[PDB]
Amino acid sequence: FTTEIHPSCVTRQKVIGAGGEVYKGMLKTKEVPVAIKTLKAGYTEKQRVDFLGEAGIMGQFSHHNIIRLEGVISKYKPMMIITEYMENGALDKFLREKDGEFSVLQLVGMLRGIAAGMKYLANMNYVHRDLAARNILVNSNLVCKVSDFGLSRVLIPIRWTAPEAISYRKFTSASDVWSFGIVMWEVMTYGERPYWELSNHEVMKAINDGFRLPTPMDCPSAIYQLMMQCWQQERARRPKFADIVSILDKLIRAPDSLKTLADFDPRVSIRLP
Ligand SMILES: CO[C@@H](C(=O)N1Cc2[nH]nc(NC(=O)c3ccc(N4CCN(C)CC4)cc3)c2C1)c1ccccc1
Repeated sequence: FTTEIHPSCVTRQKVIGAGGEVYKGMLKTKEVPVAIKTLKAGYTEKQRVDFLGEAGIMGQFSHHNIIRLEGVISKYKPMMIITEYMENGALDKFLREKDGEFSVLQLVGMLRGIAAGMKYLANMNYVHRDLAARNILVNSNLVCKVSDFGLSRVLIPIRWTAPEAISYRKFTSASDVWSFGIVMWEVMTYGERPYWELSNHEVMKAINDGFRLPTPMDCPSAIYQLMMQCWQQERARRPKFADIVSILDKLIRAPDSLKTLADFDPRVSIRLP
């Protein structure tokens, strides 16, 4: 049972997104900021199962890097899912708005947090299917938390998705590891679009041909090596999230290890005599 919140305790203050709206608001239980997702009159049976299913999933979880469920409004209409407020919004937009503003150690710490959340989910037998920086939220302590929970409602996003999931719909924690590799590239590039302007068909062709994303600028060699191992075609060869967490924790605890950078391939020549 999730916590049932009375609507008098919830003050919607401003629209912060869509998913039928997501609000920033306050929750009285002194008041605390929350995110508030609503479900309007006329919702179908499937919408209700998906909506409360998302809450039911999140209520089973208790981890630092997983968005916390404060409670639900289900006895009154419109129904609401109330979650912890993440002041800095989605990670992809956050990185793009803060280009170059963080240390390599901060960026890798963000990835460690995401990986710890994903290790928790996988161990809990939850396959995310839509892991991407756009679905990771950032708070005012720079902590990154996996969000976007549900079933059929979360989705395919081709350039984040593992080949076996594209080709025959096999979604597992190992296809989430592939996605996590893409998220590593997103973070280290401050939110560049994976595969830039290649079309979805061109991306799948490139992957099948063996091509992989090139090294980000200023990227520790150990970090590029780890994301490349996330992108092994053979599922069984990919690291598990336990391995990823272990490696990232060891790199962070010996931070001089991150000063060794992978070579960056320039896509431009500048010659000055
Ligand atoms: C659709 O569900 C929401 C959801 O569940 N959630 C739960 C939850 N908690 N906290 C949230 N914060 C924000 O959505 C948010 C958005 C923009 C924001 N500002 C925008 C302008 N920027 C310049 C500064 C930052 C600041 C905070 C959300 C959303 C969701 C949204 C995005 C990714 C994952 C989930």
